[PDB]
Amino acid sequence: PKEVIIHKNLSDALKTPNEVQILDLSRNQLTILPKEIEQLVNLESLHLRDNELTTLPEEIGILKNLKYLDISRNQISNFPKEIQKLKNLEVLFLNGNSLSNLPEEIGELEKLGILYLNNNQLTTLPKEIGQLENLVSLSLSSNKLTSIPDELGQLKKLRILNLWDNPTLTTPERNIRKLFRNQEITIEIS
Ligand SMILES: [Cl-]
Ligand SMILES: [Zn+2]
Ligand SMILES: [Zn+2]
Ligand SMILES: [Zn+2]
Ligand SMILES: [Zn+2]
Ligand SMILES: [Zn+2]
Ligand SMILES: [Zn+2]
Repeated sequence: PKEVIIHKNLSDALKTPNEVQILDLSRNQLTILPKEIEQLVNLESLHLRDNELTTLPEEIGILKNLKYLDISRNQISNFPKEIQKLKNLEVLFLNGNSLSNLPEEIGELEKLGILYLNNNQLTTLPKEIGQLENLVSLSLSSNKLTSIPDELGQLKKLRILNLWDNPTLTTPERNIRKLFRNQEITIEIS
């Protein structure tokens, strides 16, 4: 049973916490996500787009059923290690944030299939990015990339790698393509 009338208010969601499948707090001028989010144990989708967040509380790791997390258009610069507990996460929108580095824990999102990192200030990816075995689409457009780790070549299900608008990346196109020599993939390099 899917939720079609989604929840848009945290206080109301907390009145019947086991009931809530989708919570949308986008454009709520949040500077912090309240710790009480951990009460929504059955949450599957959390939208926090266009807030003023700089991180997530460590309580996020209690949301083990989460499949979709939209934190786009915030000022996110770091994550708690507890993000590694989001083992059911399939889609992560991190576009439009303040990321200059991704933590090693990003590589622990075992079921992640789609990762959007457009419009951040990343200079590289951690070696642990190669642990995302189910990743199909990785978008890194408009970042500050200077290198791509060889471990990216471990992503055998990757079908789209988008590197548009990274003029700082001096890495030759042939070297990038060589990481995925045999594999079915389209690589977008400006
Ligand atoms: Cl949203
Ligand atoms: Zn309700
Ligand atoms: Zn959203
Ligand atoms: Zn922690
Ligand atoms: Zn699924
Ligand atoms: Zn095909
Ligand atoms: Zn193209």
